[PDB]
Amino acid sequence: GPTIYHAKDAVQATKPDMRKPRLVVFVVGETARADHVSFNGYERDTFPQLAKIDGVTNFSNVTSCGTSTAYSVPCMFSYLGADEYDVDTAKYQENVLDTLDRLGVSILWRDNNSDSKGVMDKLPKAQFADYKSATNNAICNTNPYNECRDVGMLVGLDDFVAANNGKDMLIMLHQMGNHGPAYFKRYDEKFAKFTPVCEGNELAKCEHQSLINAYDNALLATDDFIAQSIQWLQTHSNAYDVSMLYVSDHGESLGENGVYLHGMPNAFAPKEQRSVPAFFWTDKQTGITPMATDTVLTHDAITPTLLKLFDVTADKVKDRTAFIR
Ligand SMILES: [Zn+2]
Repeated sequence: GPTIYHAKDAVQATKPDMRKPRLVVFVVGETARADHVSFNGYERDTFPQLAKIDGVTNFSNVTSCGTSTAYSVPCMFSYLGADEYDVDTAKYQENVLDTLDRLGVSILWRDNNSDSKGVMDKLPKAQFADYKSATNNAICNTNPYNECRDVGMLVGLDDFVAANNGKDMLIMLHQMGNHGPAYFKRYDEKFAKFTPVCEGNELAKCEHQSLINAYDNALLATDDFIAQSIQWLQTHSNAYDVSMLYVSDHGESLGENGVYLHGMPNAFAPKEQRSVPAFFWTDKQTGITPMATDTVLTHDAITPTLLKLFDVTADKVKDRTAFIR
């Protein structure tokens, strides 16, 4: 089909041959609720590793585009904004990855969730890698489900950096994260802090506290994955300006008014399905300044954030609020 462009005017103001190349990891999260984040007031410390890392910003007021992976993920990378976004014709629209690629940024998408929901479809197939099986993911045999773990996506990223030495790079890591209903399968035993847990798919038959426990354990694993992503970036901070962005695709209902899981239409969806966490980290030397933690933000902020991270300006999102200055 056709491509309708939105950033043909886009210009990268400076190039990696004149200033430090930039290296960004964007963790595309899954099913995480803002109100179960310690930083947002949650009673449990669900992000203990992130709490110890300097330079992390937590955003307390972020609303997802929609309530499902298929709806939210393409919107996260869209130029159109939630008001004009259409899930069925996103495939015909230039998205922010298309732009950054055109401007010379090396794009990599590793996926331990499903796939990019069409976002990577215009780009060469080799730039997308499936990390849901043991063919690519070296960390799948740590649990009785043989489920591949998000941290497996970090393995061998030095190879990608070496292959693209001196270039700007954007790496998407699409998490399995807190995907349900089987929250108990989403984390290895070392993250089983809150017990007992719900261990079946009939969620309404579990004790509510056990359901919450499994969900919170899954967040601990995500805290770990993000912390290790930051550590990996840190090892490249001499040669690259390094940053990490995390946003979840949507939240999750956990029994409130008897509603479970997600995917409800936006018109009727409860707040829990759209209130998501977002984190930003950057190294001391990058000169990137986060917006105020309580800025009213949505998934619409992702595209101008990614453009700003690579010194690109596009008229379409000129004045649009981002996660960063
Ligand atoms: Zn999802």
